[PDB]
Amino acid sequence: PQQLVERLQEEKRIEAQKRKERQEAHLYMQVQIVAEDQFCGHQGNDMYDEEKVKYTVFKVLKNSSLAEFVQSLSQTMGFPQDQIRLWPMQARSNGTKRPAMLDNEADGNKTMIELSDNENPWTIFLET
Repeated sequence: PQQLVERLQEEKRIEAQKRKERQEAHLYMQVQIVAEDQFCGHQGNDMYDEEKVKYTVFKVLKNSSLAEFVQSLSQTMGFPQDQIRLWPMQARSNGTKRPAMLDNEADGNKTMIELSDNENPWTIFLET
């Protein structure tokens, strides 16, 4: 129950400085996104697959909510925003493979800087 609010505080504490509410600027944090058709459509083609296109870099406000990123990603790929699960990159090789989604509760309400750890372009996989 309490894990959702606990984790959210541990991250969001930076907001007194980094959530500095302003216009679009260098706060345009880049995020590397890739989708995959294999787990749904079965189009395993080598053409212009809008599924398996190059790392789609969305440059958006780190100081603003992940909610704006979700709705943007929803329209561009056609994924339901309620079902947009973000999966962060790890040391994903022989020795370590820990794939998990972000908490859709916390990580659709607070800022995306808390999740990135102030890096750009932040590599991520999209899930429905």
